[PDB]
Parts: sequence; C-alpha cells; structure tokens
Amino acid sequence: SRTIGIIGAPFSKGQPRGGVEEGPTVLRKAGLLEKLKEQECDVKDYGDLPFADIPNDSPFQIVKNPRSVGKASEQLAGKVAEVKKNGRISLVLGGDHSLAIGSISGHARVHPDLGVIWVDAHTDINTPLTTTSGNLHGQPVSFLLKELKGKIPDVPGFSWVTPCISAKDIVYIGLRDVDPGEHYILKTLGIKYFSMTEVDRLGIGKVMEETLSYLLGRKKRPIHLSFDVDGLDPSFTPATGTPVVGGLTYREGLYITEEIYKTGLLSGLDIMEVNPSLGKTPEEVTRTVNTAVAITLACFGLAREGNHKPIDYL
Amino acid sequence: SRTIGIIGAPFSKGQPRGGVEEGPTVLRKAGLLEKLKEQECDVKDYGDLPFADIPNDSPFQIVKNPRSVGKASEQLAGKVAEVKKNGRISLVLGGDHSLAIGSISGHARVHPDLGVIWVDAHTDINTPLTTTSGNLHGQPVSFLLKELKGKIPDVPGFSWVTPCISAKDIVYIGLRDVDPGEHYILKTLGIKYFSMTEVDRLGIGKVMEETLSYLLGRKKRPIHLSFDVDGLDPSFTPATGTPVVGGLTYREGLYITEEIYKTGLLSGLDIMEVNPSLGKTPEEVTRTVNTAVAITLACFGLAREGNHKPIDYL
Amino acid sequence: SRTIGIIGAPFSKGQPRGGVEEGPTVLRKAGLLEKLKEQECDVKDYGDLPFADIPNDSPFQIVKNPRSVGKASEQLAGKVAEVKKNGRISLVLGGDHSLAIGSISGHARVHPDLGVIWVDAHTDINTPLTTTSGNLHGQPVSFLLKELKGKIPDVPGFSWVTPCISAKDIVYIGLRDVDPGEHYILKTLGIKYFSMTEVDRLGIGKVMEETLSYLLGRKKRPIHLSFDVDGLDPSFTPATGTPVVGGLTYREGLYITEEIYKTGLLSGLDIMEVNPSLGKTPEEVTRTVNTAVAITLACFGLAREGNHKPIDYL
Ligand SMILES: N[C@@H](CCCC[B-](O)(O)O)C(=O)O
Ligand SMILES: N[C@@H](CCCC[B-](O)(O)O)C(=O)O
Ligand SMILES: N[C@@H](CCCC[B-](O)(O)O)C(=O)O
Ligand SMILES: [Mn+2]
Ligand SMILES: [Mn+2]
Ligand SMILES: [Mn+2]
Ligand SMILES: [Mn+2]
Ligand SMILES: [Mn+2]
Ligand SMILES: [Mn+2]
Repeated sequence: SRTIGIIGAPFSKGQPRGGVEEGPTVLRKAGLLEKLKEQECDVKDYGDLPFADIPNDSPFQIVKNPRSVGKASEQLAGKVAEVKKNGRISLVLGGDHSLAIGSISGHARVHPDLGVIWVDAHTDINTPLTTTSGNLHGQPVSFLLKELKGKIPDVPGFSWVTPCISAKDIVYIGLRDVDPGEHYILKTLGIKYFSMTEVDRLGIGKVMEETLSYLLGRKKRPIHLSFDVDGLDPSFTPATGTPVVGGLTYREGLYITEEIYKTGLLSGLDIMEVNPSLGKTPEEVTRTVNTAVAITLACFGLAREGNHKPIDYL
Repeated sequence: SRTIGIIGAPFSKGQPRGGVEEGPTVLRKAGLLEKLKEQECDVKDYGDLPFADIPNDSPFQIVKNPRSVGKASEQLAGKVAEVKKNGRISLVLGGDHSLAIGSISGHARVHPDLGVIWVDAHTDINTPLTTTSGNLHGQPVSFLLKELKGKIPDVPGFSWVTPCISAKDIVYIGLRDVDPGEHYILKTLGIKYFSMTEVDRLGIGKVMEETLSYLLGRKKRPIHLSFDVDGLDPSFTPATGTPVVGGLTYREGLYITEEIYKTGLLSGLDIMEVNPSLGKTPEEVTRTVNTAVAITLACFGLAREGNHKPIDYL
Repeated sequence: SRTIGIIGAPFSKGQPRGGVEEGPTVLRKAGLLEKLKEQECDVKDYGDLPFADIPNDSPFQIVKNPRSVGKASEQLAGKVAEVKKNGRISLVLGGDHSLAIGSISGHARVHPDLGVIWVDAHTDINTPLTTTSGNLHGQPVSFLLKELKGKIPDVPGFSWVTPCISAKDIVYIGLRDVDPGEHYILKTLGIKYFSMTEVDRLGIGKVMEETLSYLLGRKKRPIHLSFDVDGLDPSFTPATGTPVVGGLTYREGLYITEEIYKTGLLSGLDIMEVNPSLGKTPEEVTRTVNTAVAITLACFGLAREGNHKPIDYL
C-alpha cells in the first residue's frame, strides 16, 4: 500500500463565494472514503479542519481576508506534515485554492525535494502587488516560490511562510486564463508549463511524458498534485467559481491522474475549487462532484482498463 | 461491390431492459436500407428474426434466461452463415450484445480465419461463473474463446456452441468499465486491447494503425466488427442500457469505421445495444439512432472527405 | 503592430436565411472592436457596407440571386483592396460565405501571391453547373480558381470576376459535408485538404504544421484565412445555417488561429455564416457569437498561455 490521510479543508476566504466551504462535505457524501477503501487503499480520515473566525481582518492594500487565509494555510500545513510523518499520502478536500500554500508548505517540511504538478485554467501566481482582484486563491504560487522572495510584501497572517519550491520544481497543465503580470513571471522565471495550446499541439500523452520526465528526469522524488477542478472544462466541472471554456476533457483529466499514480511517487494531493452552490442545476452539482471523485480515485489506482487482486479469478 | 445482408435481431433476454428489442425497427425507420443503397452498396434485407418465446427458462445458477439467449444466438448463427455463403457482408441490427455469440459463430463457420474488433466500454468476457450480474450480454466473448474452453460450464441453450476464436484473434477498443475477473482474463490470455487510456495516450490514428497491423500483419483476413453503441460517449449515444462517461467521440467512432472500411476486409458487422426507450428525451433517441446510422454508413464507404462515382462531374 | 481594417458585410443573398445579415451587428455588440484595442492592436472601422437592393434578380438556371451576390462581392472586393492598400489586415464580419469571392479577390489585387486557409465543414467549390441547391454561398471557391476557368458560365453580376488563386494556393481544414461533384474537383485538381478524418488521424498539431509548411514551404507570403463558423462543431457554433456534427472543437479552432497569428503573415480574415436568428435559445446565440469573437481575437494575438507588454511587471 501507499496509505491515505484525508484532510477536510472547508475554507473560502481565499475568494468571494462561500459555497466552496461545502467541498469536503459533498465529496464525502459522494462516498469518497468508501470508494477508496473499495480499492487497494488504506484510508485514515483526519477530519475537517476547524478554521477559527477572524472578525478583524481588513484588507492589506488590495489583498482581502489576509489573516483568515494566512491562518487557514498555517493550520493546514501543520496537519499535512503530520499525516506525511505518519507515512501516508495527504489528500486535501479543499475550499478555495489559497490552501495550497499550507498544503505544499506542510508537505515540503517532510519532503523538501518534492515536485509539483498544478492542474488549473489559471497559474495562481499573482503576488500581493500584481493581483487586480485581491483574492488570495489566485496568489498561492507566488508565496511558495523562492525566486519570488523579495517581491512578496509582509502580508498579515503569512509571517510563518517560507518559500519551499523553486521555479524548476513545478509544472502547469491546462492554462487558458493567465493575467499579464502572471505571464511575465512565467517567462521571467522560465517556469515549465503546458497551456491548452500545448495540450492541443502535443496530445495529453506527450504532455504527461514530458511533465514526468521533466520532474523525475534527474531523479525520483515525491510528487504533489494540486488539482483545481476548473482546470477541466466546465462541461465536466460546472460547479466552480472561475470556469473558462476550452478546458481539459474528462478523459485527459483521468489520463493525467492515471499516469501520476503509475509513477508510484504521488505524495500529496489537493482537490480544490469545488463549489456545490454554483451548479445551475442539481445535475451540474453531481456532475462536478462525480468528476472530482473519479479524478481522485484515479490518483490512487483506479484504472480504466480495469483492476484485479493478485488472485486466480478463474 | 461488397454486398450487404441485413439481419434484424430484435432480442433483449441478454439483459434486463426490453426496449433494446426495438433496435432493428428505429434503425430501419431512420432510413438505413435507403441511405445504404444511396451509396455504392447492394443491399438485401433478410428480415427480422422471429425468436420464439421460451416460457420455461429459469436461471442457471446466477445466469439468467440461458435457453432464450442460447436459442436466439443459435438462430442468428444460422442466418449469418447463410448470408455469408451468399457472398455478402452480414449486418446485424441487434438487441443486446449476447447475440454476438451467434453472429461471430455463424460468421466463423464460413470464415474460420476471421479477426474481431470489439468497440465497447466493456469487455463482455465474463464467464457463467465470474459474472456478478448474470446478464448474458456481458459474457459473449467467454463463449467464443477457445482458451476459455473448460471454464465455461454446461449452460442450457448453449450445447451447440463451439469456441471459434483465439485470444490473439481479437482487439478491444474503448474499454472503461471492466470487472476484476474480466481484467484477470485479459492479462492472463494476453488479449490485445486499447482502453480509453491508450486512446488518450496514442490518439485514435495510432490506435487504428496498431489494431489493423495487429490483425492483418501476418496476412489479410475477414474482419468482424462488433460495435456496442455504448463504446461511444453517452453524449452521442445516450439511449443505451449501460452508459459510461469518458467514451469515444462521434469523430473517433467514425474514424474507427472509416479505416475498417478502407481495408476492404470488413466481413461481418454488429450494431448493438441501441435502446430507444432509454432516451431521456425524444432528442436523445434520435441522437443515438442517428449516430448508430452514421457509424454503419461509414462501415460501407461513406467518407467525411466526400465520395463520388467514376464519372466526369465537370 | 499589424493594424486591422474592419469591414462589416451584412449580406445574405448567398443563401435562403436572412438572419446572417445581423452577423456584423451582434459581433460588434459583443465588443469586438473594444476587445481588439484592449490587445496590442490598432483598429480602424470601415463601417458596414451598404448593399443596394436588386429587385430584378431572377435565377440564372438554378443559381439564385446572382446579381445581388455578384454586386455584393464586387463591392466588398473594392473595400478590401483599399484597406490592404492602407497597410492593414482586412477583417470581414460577414453574412453568408459567397462574400469570400469579393474578399479574396480584393485582397489578391494587392497581394496576388496570397495563400488561403479555408476552415469549413464544406468545400464551397460547387460551380454554377454542379450545384444542386443553387445557393451561391456554396460556390465561392469555383469562381476564384484559375483551373476552373472555362467551367464557370457567364452568371449575371460576375463579369468583373477574375480567378486569382490556383489549386495549389489553398488548404481546407474541417471538411465533413462535401458533395460528389465537389469531391471530384478536389481529387481532379489535387487540392490540399484536411477533412475531419485527417484531423482525427494526425491531431490538430500535425495538421497545422503541414498546412503552414505546405503554404509557406517554398517562401513566405500573405495569408488569407476564410473562417466559416460551421467548420467548428455545432455544440460551439449552433447559430449557423448549415450545421454538421463531428466538427472541430473550440480548442482546435483556437489552435488553428493561434498558429496562423504566430506566422506573422495573416493578411486577410473572414468570419462568416454567423446567424443569430438560428439559435434555438438566446444561450446558443451568445455561444456562437462568443466563440466567433474568441476565434477572431486569437487571429490577432490573444494567446491561451497568456500575454504581457514589454514592461517589467514585478
Ligand atoms: N487571475 C485571477 C483569477 C484567479 C483564479 C484562482 B483559482 O484558480 O484558484 O480559481 C485573479 O488573480 O483573481
Ligand atoms: N460487466 C457488467 C456489464 C456488462 C455490460 C454488457 B454490454 O456491453 O453488452 O452492454 C456485467 O457483466 O453485467
Ligand atoms: N454543398 C451544399 C452546402 C453549401 C454550404 C455553404 B456554406 O459553407 O457557406 O455554409 C450546397 O452546395 O448548397
Ligand atoms: Mn483555477
Ligand atoms: Mn487554482
Ligand atoms: Mn457495453
Ligand atoms: Mn457490449
Ligand atoms: Mn460551411
Ligand atoms: Mn462556407
């Protein structure tokens, strides 16, 4: 086995909409823990993190809810490190993507040599000074990059943060909605990425080959997969805050995750931005939840060609 | 010409739902025979097979309606051999997929060296002892494989059966819902298959190249194409009994069939699992029927780049 | 810069439906000129062409509204040449595709060495004698080809026409509804084309590589992109007169245009067949208009990986 350590992170202060807080709930109600155990997985639920209320949390310049988001990630980082110290793959059922700051930070405490694969329609690499929205769920990567140390002002709630990954330790997959400042950072730091243009050009097969070769070429290491459900096309994951057309297909999403699993190096996983209250219909909500579940199950073994135990079936 | 021998097989006792019996009807009402003749095809309709009612047909262990399904295939095998002896490509408009037992058996009587391409979300290779559902439409392949001789118990209605194909004579395309026992059989017999994972990785172009090279590499031979409409994605063929998301696209389905046609070796064809009463709307029914028709027309020449007679059009 | 010269062509007499005349309007109302200026583009609107009414325009044999379509293109050709003489890329917001006769003709007056990329589900290469519908929007290519000189009868309204392109100067992308006579012409003149079969086989990446290499292999030259919105799948562009299933995806359409832009050789562009009154719902209309806009923006720079000015963002 690989073992799994489930972490519910019902948090939404990284952006405007509060429904993202139900992510852990509807995902759990979909039978995630059960379907995982139905597989060759040993699951341990660490519960839903209790994020205290920070009443006094006025914006920092344009940055909104800094202390709340800062504390939420600091809290999450501690939990993730713990489960990692327990020899399990951390699975964060999230609210908004700002939690990746804590998820990747906690993970790196135990595996500083980790590599990150970021599935998303966005790069979430805006800094507290380049952001136009001020929503922290669009800035997690800037806080984690060591090269961006010096460009990140002292934002309340984030003094505990220590950039743990370098520009060369991350690969983007699915980009199609990147701001100008974010694009400048991409090219300036020489960050490796496969926007939808590259997926269209090479095919998901070549994309994954290159992504894994890029991160595991020099040597094998722990992999942290940060999956934003809007990385996929909205026809598959509509109940999300920032949908963008022309996304990855259900198939490509399952292909990305099946290949990650096969490396046997998955160490940390984030399933983020699932907002049940944003589904235009109860059918769109189930579609989003069911797709999110399928993606997660694939990260832990579930193969489309089929699976079977080391037993003589005939 | 190639000539075509149409065989209506309004049968449903291979599974629970009875609406699959209307397959031949709605397909014919869609204008199949007419659209085929509109092409460079010489069509001969052998009518709809009259499957007698077997009132006394209690389950065999967990296997349901064994005698009914057994007689239906025995009946179909005879018809298929006849049309094959008449020098025509047999086209079975089916009910459920259990009829493939009779379709491939009858075909092999006249062309024992045939090769099979099985388009489906499922492998339908469960044996009477490995099945959990007991529905025979999920077991046709086990009855036909010579390697599985000895694992198939004596089921009522199937004493006439003689496995005609070896593990090496078949290729699967589109798999994404395979049971554990079925997966064990796949790997144990070294069966050639392209699950959706392989389609995603290689592209339908490479998949077909390899499939045809695999079956016609050593030498040219008759090809039997067994097409289960659920092999395609449900957004294209919703009116079907066992839909699974992440299927082949309308394009890939047309690509598979266009390439098969171009081999000039198509010998037998099955269009199965079309259930009009399962369409959530009359629009989903037409969508399923129209897609099923398009796939069939492509099997006999209809090319997307266009077609034209050996005449000077200018 | 590249500069852009916008030309509204509210014309519909190339086919039955009149709603195509609103193309320029709804496209403009979508914010096209604004979104373009928001980019690195210098836009100049040349207004909407005033196509006089031709009351006396009885069919020529089977050809309908010949004088009206003939005058509309003659009018458009003059405008296009002008904007080209002004050093700008001509962008024709069209009605029906018959306007391509004038668009490509006017363009060639200033750049006789141009190469054409025709995105469409159809070849629109029927001649006035091979057409079965008589709608001129399905015949534009025959009027422009020099090889077809002698096969084009003297149709009223077209005496000003002079074929400007040879069979070797054009590439088709997206074909899936080609008539027999049209297919004969394709093969007879050895026209280069990528029907949906080739897109499926090679992938859009290889298709574009080959298309551009084919047209710019011997030397660099101006490119005229004639984009029929039905080239894309109807799930993306439903509000169109002749929809055909199995079309290019939103992604492939954006890939085609992003690659064209990157050549830095785009010289002329047509956005045709957008008919707002054909949307089954107001949502299908926005879907068509929004997709049409996205395709156009990509033709002028908008990249999915992101864009940014030559400024230090940090
Ligand atoms: N770049 C926009 C969108 C960010 C979207 C964030 B995400 O990926 O977490 O949903 C912003 O900075 O606000
Ligand atoms: N493996 C399941 C599903 C079989 C589905 C059958 B089919 O492909 O014919 O629709 C069963 O054995 O019952
Ligand atoms: N080939 C048919 C259809 C032409 C469709 C024209 B189009 O591409 O401009 O919409 C006809 O000649 O009428
Ligand atoms: Mn996102
Ligand atoms: Mn994100
Ligand atoms: Mn099936
Ligand atoms: Mn089947
Ligand atoms: Mn067209
Ligand atoms: Mn056209």
